[PDB]
Amino acid sequence: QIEDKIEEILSKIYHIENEIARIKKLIGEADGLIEGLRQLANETTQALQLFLRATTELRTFSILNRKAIDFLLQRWGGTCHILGPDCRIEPHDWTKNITDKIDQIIHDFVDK
Amino acid sequence: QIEDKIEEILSKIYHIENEIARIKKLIGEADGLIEGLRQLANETTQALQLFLRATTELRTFSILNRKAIDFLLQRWGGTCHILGPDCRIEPHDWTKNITDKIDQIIHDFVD
Amino acid sequence: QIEDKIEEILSKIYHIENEIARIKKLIGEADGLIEGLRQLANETTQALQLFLRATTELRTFSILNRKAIDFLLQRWGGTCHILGPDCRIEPHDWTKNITDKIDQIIHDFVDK
Ligand SMILES: [Cl-]
Ligand SMILES: [Zn+2]
Repeated sequence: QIEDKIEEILSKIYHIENEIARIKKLIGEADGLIEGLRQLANETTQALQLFLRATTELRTFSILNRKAIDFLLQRWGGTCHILGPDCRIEPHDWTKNITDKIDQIIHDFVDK
Repeated sequence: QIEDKIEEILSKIYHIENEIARIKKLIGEADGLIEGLRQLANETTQALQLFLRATTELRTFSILNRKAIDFLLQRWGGTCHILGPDCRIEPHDWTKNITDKIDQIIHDFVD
Repeated sequence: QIEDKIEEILSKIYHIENEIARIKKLIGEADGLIEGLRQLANETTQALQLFLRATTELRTFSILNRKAIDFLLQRWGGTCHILGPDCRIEPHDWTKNITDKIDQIIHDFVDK
């Protein structure tokens, strides 16, 4: 019955060999799942840089249309005269702020 | 050859011991991806809020430049006269739409 | 001492049977994980399409405000006169560019 305990130890090993395989099946879809995370963060970071491009072009161009509008309304007391207090509203320069967040996403996910 | 079957039983146990280790590594990886997923969704959601900020300032500011241009062109039949039917085109207010989507990404991933 | 090696082989099998159990306890929590990557890429791709909509409306509307400003400044030598060389700066049409990137993120992650 030594040869018996050895046939049982062999059955165990056969069955816990089955599990190892099944397990590997579930925990299987997970390697590049990190590489897929590094790619989502890359394309995203790319579309965000095209918006910063466009967005800063609109800001400059529209601030230039106010420079012209300020000239034309001079002969009227100025823009603040024709527009009211809204003449004070101007678009901020979110370039650096937006830039720094786009750099974080990269450093944190794409360079890693 | 009893001592043989016992040397093989020992090699299996050696190899299925290696798997357990490797598996624990993945079962340890996906935690990273689970977490890292909630962080990409956070930063992204942050850069999207700065664009909503910038974008609505441009919309308001440019609607105000048309209010001035509307005044100046009065002595000409009005903007619709100088510009044609495009005088009807105005930028929509996507603030709520954009806002709802940024709220989804947060609720779904950051919270 | 054969019955000894058999007692040790039996202890290992007992301990590597404990791991298999504990591992099974963790494993479960990770495979909708691939459906989580597909979802971040989805919403993201949705918020980027609303910005492309907004962004192109600002560009068109602002180019139309320059058309009006070009007319009013005619009785002065033209905008290029009142504004200088910046009169040449105009906002580009990043529609296609931004569109193609949003289609990449989709194909690669949402539709994939
Ligand atoms: Cl404008
Ligand atoms: Zn001995």
